[PDB]
Amino acid sequence: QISVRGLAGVENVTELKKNFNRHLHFTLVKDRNVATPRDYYFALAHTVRDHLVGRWIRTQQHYYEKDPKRIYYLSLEFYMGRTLQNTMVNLALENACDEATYQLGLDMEELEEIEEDAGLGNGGLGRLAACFLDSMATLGLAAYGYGIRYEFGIFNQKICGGWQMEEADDWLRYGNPWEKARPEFTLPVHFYGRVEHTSQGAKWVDTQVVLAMPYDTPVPGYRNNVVNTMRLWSAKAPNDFNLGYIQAVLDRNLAENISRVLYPNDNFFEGKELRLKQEYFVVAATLQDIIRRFKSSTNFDAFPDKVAIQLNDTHPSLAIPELMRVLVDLERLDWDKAWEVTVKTCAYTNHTVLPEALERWPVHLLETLLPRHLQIIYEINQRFLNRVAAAFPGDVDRLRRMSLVEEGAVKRINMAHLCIAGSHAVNGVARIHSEILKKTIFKDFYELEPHKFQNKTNGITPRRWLVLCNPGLAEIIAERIGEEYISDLDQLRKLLSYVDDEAFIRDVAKVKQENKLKFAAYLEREYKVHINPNSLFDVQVKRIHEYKRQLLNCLHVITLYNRIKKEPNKFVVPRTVMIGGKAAPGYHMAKMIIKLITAIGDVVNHDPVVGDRLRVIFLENYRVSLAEKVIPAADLSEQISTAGTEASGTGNMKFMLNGALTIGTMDGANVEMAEEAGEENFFIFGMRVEDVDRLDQRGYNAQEYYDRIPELRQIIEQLSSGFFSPKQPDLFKDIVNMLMHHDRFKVFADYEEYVKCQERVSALYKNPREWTRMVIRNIATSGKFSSDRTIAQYAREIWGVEPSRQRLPA
Amino acid sequence: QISVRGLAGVENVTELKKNFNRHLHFTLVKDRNVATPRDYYFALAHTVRDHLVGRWIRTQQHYYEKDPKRIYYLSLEFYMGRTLQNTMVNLALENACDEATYQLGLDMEELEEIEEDAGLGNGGLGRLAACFLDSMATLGLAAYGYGIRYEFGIFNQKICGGWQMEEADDWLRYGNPWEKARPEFTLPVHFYGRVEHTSQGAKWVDTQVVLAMPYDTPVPGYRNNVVNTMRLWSAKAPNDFNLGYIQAVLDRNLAENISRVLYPNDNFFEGKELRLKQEYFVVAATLQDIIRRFKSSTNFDAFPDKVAIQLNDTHPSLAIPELMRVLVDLERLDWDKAWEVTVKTCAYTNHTVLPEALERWPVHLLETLLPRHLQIIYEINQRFLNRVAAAFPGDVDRLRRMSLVEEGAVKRINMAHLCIAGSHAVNGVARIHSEILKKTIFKDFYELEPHKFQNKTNGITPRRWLVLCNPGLAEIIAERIGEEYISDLDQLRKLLSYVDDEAFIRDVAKVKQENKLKFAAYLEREYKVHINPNSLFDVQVKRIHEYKRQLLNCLHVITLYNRIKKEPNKFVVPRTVMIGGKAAPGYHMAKMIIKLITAIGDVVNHDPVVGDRLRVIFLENYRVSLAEKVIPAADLSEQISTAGTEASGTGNMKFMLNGALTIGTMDGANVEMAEEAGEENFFIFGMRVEDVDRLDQRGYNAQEYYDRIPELRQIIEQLSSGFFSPKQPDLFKDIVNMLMHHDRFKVFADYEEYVKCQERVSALYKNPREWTRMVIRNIATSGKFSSDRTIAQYAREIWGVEPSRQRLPA
Ligand SMILES: O=c1[nH]cnc2c1ncn2[C@@H]1O[C@@H](COP(=O)(O)O)[C@@H](O)[C@H]1O
Ligand SMILES: O=c1[nH]cnc2c1ncn2[C@@H]1O[C@@H](COP(=O)(O)O)[C@@H](O)[C@H]1O
Ligand SMILES: N[C@@H]1[C@@H](O)[C@H](O)[C@@H](CO)O[C@H]1c1nc(-c2ccccc2)c[nH]1
Ligand SMILES: N[C@@H]1[C@@H](O)[C@H](O)[C@@H](CO)O[C@H]1c1nc(-c2ccccc2)c[nH]1
Ligand SMILES: *Cc1c(COP(=O)(O)O)cnc(C)c1O
Ligand SMILES: *Cc1c(COP(=O)(O)O)cnc(C)c1O
Repeated sequence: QISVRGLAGVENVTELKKNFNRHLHFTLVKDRNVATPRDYYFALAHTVRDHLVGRWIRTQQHYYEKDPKRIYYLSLEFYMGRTLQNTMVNLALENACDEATYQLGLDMEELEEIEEDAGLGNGGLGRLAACFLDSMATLGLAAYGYGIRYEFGIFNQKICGGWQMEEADDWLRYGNPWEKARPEFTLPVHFYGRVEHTSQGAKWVDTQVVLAMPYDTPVPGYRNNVVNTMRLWSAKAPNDFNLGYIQAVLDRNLAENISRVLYPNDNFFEGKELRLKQEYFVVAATLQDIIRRFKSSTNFDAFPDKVAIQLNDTHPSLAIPELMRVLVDLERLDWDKAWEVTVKTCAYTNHTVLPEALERWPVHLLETLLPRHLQIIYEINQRFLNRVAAAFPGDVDRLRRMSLVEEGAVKRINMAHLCIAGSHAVNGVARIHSEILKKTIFKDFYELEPHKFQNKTNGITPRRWLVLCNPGLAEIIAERIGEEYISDLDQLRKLLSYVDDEAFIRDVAKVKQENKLKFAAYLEREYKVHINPNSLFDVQVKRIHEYKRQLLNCLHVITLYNRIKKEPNKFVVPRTVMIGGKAAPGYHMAKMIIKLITAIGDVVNHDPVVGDRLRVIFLENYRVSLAEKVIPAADLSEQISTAGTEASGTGNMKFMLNGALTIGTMDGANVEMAEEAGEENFFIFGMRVEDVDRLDQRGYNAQEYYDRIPELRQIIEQLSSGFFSPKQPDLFKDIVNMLMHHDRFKVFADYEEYVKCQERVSALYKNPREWTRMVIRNIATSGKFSSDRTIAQYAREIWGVEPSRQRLPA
Repeated sequence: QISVRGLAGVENVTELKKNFNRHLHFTLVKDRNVATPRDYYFALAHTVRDHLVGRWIRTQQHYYEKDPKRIYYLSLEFYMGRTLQNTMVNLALENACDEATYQLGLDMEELEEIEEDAGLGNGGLGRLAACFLDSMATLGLAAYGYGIRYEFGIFNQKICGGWQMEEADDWLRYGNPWEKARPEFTLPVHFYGRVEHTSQGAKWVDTQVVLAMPYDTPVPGYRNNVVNTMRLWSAKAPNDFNLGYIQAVLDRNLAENISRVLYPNDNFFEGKELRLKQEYFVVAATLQDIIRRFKSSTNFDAFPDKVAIQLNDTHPSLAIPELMRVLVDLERLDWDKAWEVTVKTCAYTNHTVLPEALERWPVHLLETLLPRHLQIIYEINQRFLNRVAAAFPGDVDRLRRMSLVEEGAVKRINMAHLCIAGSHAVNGVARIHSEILKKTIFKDFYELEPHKFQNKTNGITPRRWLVLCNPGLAEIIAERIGEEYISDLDQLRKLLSYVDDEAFIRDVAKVKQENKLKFAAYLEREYKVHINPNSLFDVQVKRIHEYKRQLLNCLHVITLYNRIKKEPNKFVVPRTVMIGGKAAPGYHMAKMIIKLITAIGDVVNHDPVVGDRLRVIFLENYRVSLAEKVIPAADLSEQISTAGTEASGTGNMKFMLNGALTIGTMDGANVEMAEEAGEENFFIFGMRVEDVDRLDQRGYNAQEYYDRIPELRQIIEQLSSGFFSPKQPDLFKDIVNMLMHHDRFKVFADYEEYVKCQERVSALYKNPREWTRMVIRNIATSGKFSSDRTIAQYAREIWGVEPSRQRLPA
């Protein structure tokens, strides 16, 4: 149908058809008379998977032969989403598969909807890991993603009576055709035990053993025949575990629980023993695999020339002391040599400055679970502080601040300090964030070792986030500038030559309109909700958090409602306000925010005076597959975190690529997006980081805003008095109390500027030609936010390897 | 190579080779440079599986179209063993696969050794279920085996310091290529709750739900293109189960434990709640499947014309009240109509008379777990006893004896009484056993309803237990009488015409010798033990039990040792005495018997005066795959249970088919084997059932035998004084005390006759020509013991269906 989906040649189509029928019969053991759509989805998935296999085998062979430097990306989260469409796009099979299925009487788009998301992450951090794998394969890097194969990924969200309920995400129920179990490469991981000091060094003895069994998933690059590996570990008890008899067998679950469930917290640290087990499990299995592969290619001096380990936040920080353990206790290197190797091998990416998200493990947990690692951490700390003392003599407070060990009621290990000490590179994830790291929380470390500190601004893959989710936009772009932009997104700048072209303006607006109609129908079909597709689609999708300020959006929505009720016969630009996202199950305030959003909807959506001028919809079960549907449909992207709190953001970049304008604060990557597009093409409002600091110095008093802004006072009185909860008048008192007395994120302080900025948005939306011209200016300057750019920078500036766009032979 | 293994045609061989390479590449994702023997085994298994699929689909289609009466064989155990070779034999692919693999540079016999046994049974009962499935498919019956897919089958046995240690049987670790998950046919099963009585009958409410997910395994018939289904249920928690968050997800194990592990007791009842859950789980899921299939083919009068349910012992006895529950509570049939349907549908096979093996569930367990089923059981009981009272007026003791409810400290339900009441047919498993049922434990029931009581003597499949395990014997038979005997084992009678044929005598002896050499080499390779292959191979393999009298064998072995030590320079026929079998983990005396056997070996095998004249070997990890190796190698089969205790036995029949002579008591099927072969061709000894009864009436006094038999006294003094345990002189005191004071199985009472009979065995072994002629007489008369015969009798006399040897089209 469309050019960017590839060729549908007669021989290709014939072969796909016969292999589809082969898999239905032999693999699924069904005849066509009782096959369901799910059976047809599996038969297609197996057919497409067969095309990956030859390339996967050849790619891994090529790495064994050439022996390039290997990149190991360690993460507790890989938020992959669905695989079928992405695989077809990357192998140029989409049009052929569409045709093959069409000729068999099937609708491929319907089959695609049957696939479960692989939901092995919480949000941005996990999704970044997934985008990075796609870019590393596309850039020809010998890269491996290592993680945990959780049996249960991020929970499915149901809304009941306006409240979030959680259900287990049993994503493997029907099988996962993309993975290959490799039980032959199972490795042991040790826990508990004690340390014995012999004459030939330390020995970690009397341990409990859990086995780590790997499952491998192919990661195809874009049209280059490179297929890399994501290796995910699953926990298995040994066969003599606990070995009355029946109970001993049932108690194997105690070991296997390590890989059972993803911790469902976004940007928050929960210091539970099971989480610590997960972190060590992934590190210990991965490092054995790395060392095996290195030995099969005695002399560890070359280790950093052949291996890079990238730590995705501090979650895999135990890699540092584990590498030291292996090199010192098992390989018998002297400490100084081992430390040199470790530092040159490891690099640390920080993704947050919120204090509640920083990992600080109690010493007593590490002492019991990982006694040798604790000894190694203490030794690292002593040697590190000896360097600090020599550089800054007499500065005793600096020694306390920089210590890996935090004093207090409970002594804790600061994992970020460990990562900085043991890594040759430390980066933040947007320019403003990397500057904040150097000026505030890691200032001391920067003064000691300025050379370590870098920036690598985040990005998103344009394969999933343009070609896959918005083929109509990809096509109209390709008609003008060709297809090369898909792996070289900077070529979108060429679109600035079309900003005055009437045909292009029309086509851009037409694609948005089609995406809106398609999303409005999806809503009606799957959720029985009716929306006006001529309205401005105002969208805030992201995890529910105080710092992300869904509450500020709520205040604007109520302001609009109150303005309509005051002057009902005045024209206002119609809006559909859509908010979606999961709350962590234990995060009470986030759960209350969801309830407020649905409660506002219950009033606004049923007021006959409002009509179709304002609708408030809570989008249930926000996840990667839903992002792919809603983001192409959005007109306005809400990126409204308090300045200094969102390290980068990546949803922001997805919306920019897909033809939404952005209303946002100067936070995270929003700063760089505005710089690329021009501030005149962005709806910037609110306090900058410097203004937040000035307010904190004099003291934030929310009462002052309440006293001075009548529209704000009215909303608080409505919340307090039960206007949005007539049967439970005090339902929102915790929200009111927080806003008035304990608001760390200064919602009221940005309210006036936010409302005024929203009025400018509405004014521009009234002039569709100028709205669309501004959109073109945003899409055209979005090239910097390709994860291909991000990964090329990591490769050159951190890993010491050169990217390549050259194809392997087919 | 040999004719009974089929044709190796050029086109077949070419196609197997290309499909093998296809599976290695696409299914296993390996290239030949790193493939292991395990990868090659899987590639062959997938290649062979592909040939089953078309036949499986066609067979199940044919049943949907023709709508024959369906046979449902319900069992807690299916002891399947390995599948690869059996599938090749039944599809006539063995020679083609041998050739195809040979041309690829691989040895198929080595690949076959990699496959795990499917060990989902304890011994005879589970293995009978497996033989029956093979015979039902071979006889063209629309039959389904229904059971539980245990994650852990019968434990792997290790011997350490002469003691049994247990290890989990992680049989699914590398995957199971034979099964197909069918998550789309998942069904709910209810537990706990309470009963509400409305105006429209009873309702079982407030239950906990566990999901039953089926896995289907193909069951090929012998060369007839019929492939039936074994459907095994696996337990899954619903997604809202327990739905802080993390703990709720981890607690899904409480539901999923139902299918985790096989209870490892043979011929013994352990009344644990988990076992009861297992029994209901299999019944409840199975019955829904049965009813679904019946409705898709309102009027339950035709139910018994379309459905037969065979209960494999009382383990699935809850089928009776579950069927009543469904028909009365859900379909709203009146009680009397429902009961008529139930009785005509169900039939019960009893497999034991040992009191400790009979299921008697405490009422309090059923009251909590299955409250509606308990109410239905009480109603069945009241109506049943009303019939008894009308037939035998005033016989109040008979009412107490026949009640389904047993009075006492703890009230219990007698499940055997429930099965008799609710079944149209009740059978035992050998003639002597079925007579014992009518004369002793079910005498009262027989007097009320004599028409219900039948015999169906057990059998074994000649596919696995001759063709597969002893191809050399199968071939020399086939050279004389053709191949038809493999599905019509009565044709072996034709071999009586060859009993004086010198060439046949030579060939029979040569095959045995080859099997002995092959087994003697296996022992050396896998277990570092050396045996004399010219010795008489004296074999007792079966689960370790007091009633099976491994101890009587032990007394004979010590007698032989003592006779050698007394007269070392006298000739004795050399023997290798092999004993193997698993002990239930909680069965202390069985564990002590294993220790005694290894302790005897430690003395006998290292005494230089004995030399190679006597060796005692404990065969570790006895299981179906080991039976296939040792049984073809045996000269003497030990079948020495106390008369009246072994319901049938089936190992006995395996040995007869494979050219061993039998030393045995007149117990179980030994009686019928002796009758078929002639008593002159069998080594019969010991008390008959009648002699056991006479001894019980006057009182068994073991001291009398000790006082009268000096050789026996010497052995007991050796045991007591630490001759076989010098470092722990009192190690065997429990064994001595049991033999002298509390022996229910009268070991001493059969000792003298056993030893004398063993002397006759040795005398015959000295004359190889006459030994071999007696062997031919046994093999020739073994035809009655085909499970094809057994199944034809069930089909005609119980199920009301006609067997068929006609082939479906290929
Ligand atoms: O010893 C070897 N001989 C031949 N090829 C090897 C060997 N070791 C690794 N390879 C190749 O590279 C491997 C990739 O797996 P890895 O061990 O995870 O790196 C295999 O799939 C082979 O293609
Ligand atoms: O509604 C139907 N239409 C066509 N074929 C059916 C239908 N129901 C069952 N079958 C056939 O018989 C089935 C065997 O599965 P069953 O439901 O377990 O008996 C399928 O595999 C079909 O081949
Ligand atoms: N909030 C940032 C977000 O601004 C950023 O775009 C994303 C990727 O760098 O990482 C997110 C992030 N997620 C975590 C996180 C996730 C799970 C557990 C603990 C921390 C820390 N940081
Ligand atoms: N001992 C008989 C044996 O004589 C008989 O050959 C076999 C098959 O009928 O069934 C065995 C049997 N096994 C059980 C059993 C198995 C597991 C749990 C409880 C009872 C009962 N009966
Ligand atoms: C991109 C993405 C995120 C991150 O969005 P932010 O607005 O940067 O927090 C979270 N969840 C999903 C499902 C995503 O695709
Ligand atoms: C046949 C068989 C049995 C039953 O043997 P009996 O001597 O009848 O108790 C037990 N276990 C295995 C592995 C078998 O093949």
